[PDB]
Amino acid sequence: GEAPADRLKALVDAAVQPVMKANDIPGLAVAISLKGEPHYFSYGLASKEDGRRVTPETLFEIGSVSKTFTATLAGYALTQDKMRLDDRASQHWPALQGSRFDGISLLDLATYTAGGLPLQFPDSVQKDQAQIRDYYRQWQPTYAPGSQRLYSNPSIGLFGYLAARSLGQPFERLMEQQVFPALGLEQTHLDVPEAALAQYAQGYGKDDRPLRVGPGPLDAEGYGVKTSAADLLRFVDANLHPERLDRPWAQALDATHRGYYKVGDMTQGLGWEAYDWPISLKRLQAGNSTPMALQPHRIARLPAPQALEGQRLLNKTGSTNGFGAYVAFVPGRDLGLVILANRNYPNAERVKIAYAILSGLEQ
Ligand SMILES: *[B@@]([O])(O[C][C][O])C1=[C]C(O[C])=[C][C]=[C]1
Ligand SMILES: [Cl-]
Repeated sequence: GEAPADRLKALVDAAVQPVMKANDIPGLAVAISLKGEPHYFSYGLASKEDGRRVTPETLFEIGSVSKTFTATLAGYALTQDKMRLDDRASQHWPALQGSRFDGISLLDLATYTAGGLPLQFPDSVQKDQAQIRDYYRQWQPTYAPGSQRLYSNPSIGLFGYLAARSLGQPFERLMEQQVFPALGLEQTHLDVPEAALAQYAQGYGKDDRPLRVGPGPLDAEGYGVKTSAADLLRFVDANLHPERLDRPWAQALDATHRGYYKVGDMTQGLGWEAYDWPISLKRLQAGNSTPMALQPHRIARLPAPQALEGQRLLNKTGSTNGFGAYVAFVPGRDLGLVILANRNYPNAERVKIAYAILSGLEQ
């Protein structure tokens, strides 16, 4: 019958439409993987000025959702024995020898517990090898490595950069030439080709100023991916079924499904952040709140790494000045969701859309 497709469209419309109006979002793409089949719902405008509509092939900036791609490359380096999570960071970059990175592990970098590396590189550090080198050489922890989580682009960005060094090639090259092709992603870019630029949505900020992300230190590792809802759902489907990939890449994906510690309701993996499922909307919003991004939290370390599978929701938010992304999946239900928008609108609102869709699918 037409009832299932009508019901899914009604459910997704009902979740999305009020949140778009309420947050003045110009364009938004949803992709859902349900019972092994993809479903796409596209809303509004990729560019207000030329009237280009959002489609499942429109490219959006996904911001820190990029960290899950970075984690997958590190997973590859790890499961290929080029590095280990307990290595000291300075083992992989001689410039860091003699610095405080002699006493910081790769796991600490990956999971934001190196001792207070900040949210962003300071404005004084430009996209320049020498400036980045000098920044890390001089940095000193605020508190003991392994004790407090402070969400940090320099932290996980260094993790990704060191993973690339361990493999003997630049990060960006490894992503384009190995990771994206291994995952079957042809609409996923760190540097959008000229021929694909017509697909790149405009981002919108205050007063609807146009905003596309500019160069920054370790931008590729931290926040550099542009992709379509269709490709990001393919990445979600790879996460739901790593066994469908060639074994080295299956192992790399599996490495991102391991939890190391908890903060509140959240279990931290490499890239992915996990919750028990079901959990309340308010709790999932709280785990994705501004204090979780901006404030340090003492960790509760697990006795051994924990498999992030079964009745769990794995997620990641991502933001740039002009864009707001959210991805969530439930391994034990073969369910995945992607929500990409061209405004940076509050995380709580992204989670509201997702939760309405997931709730509705449960009924
Ligand atoms: B990232 O998007 O995380 C925020 C949403 O959870 C992020 C992006 C940065 O620059 C664009 C810097 C830090 C984190
Ligand atoms: Cl940064």
